[PDB]
Amino acid sequence: DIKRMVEDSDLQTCYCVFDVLMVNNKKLGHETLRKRYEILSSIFTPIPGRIEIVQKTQAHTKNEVIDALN
DNA sequence: AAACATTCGTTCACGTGAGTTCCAGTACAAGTCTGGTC
Repeated sequence: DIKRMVEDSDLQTCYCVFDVLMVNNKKLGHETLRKRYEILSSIFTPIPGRIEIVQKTQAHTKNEVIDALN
């Protein structure tokens, strides 16, 4: 039940962010994914266990996709 | 001088390419039903 955390449970809630759509009266929804990913590193400094940024890896072949799936 | 062969413009039938209407296959999106736990 991440849907409803229990107080006695040892595990806690974590937020893995993979997009930003607005920062300081600047609308990022019409921008490219590259620029939003770049901006996402200038909003918060992640602290493991509570808030994090999902890692994206560059790839330009099908074999890379298959290796990641495996 | 008379008979037969050849040629010519005409005619019909049959075949092939391009335009138009109708329907089947495909794609995508939304709706509906179901499963599991906490």
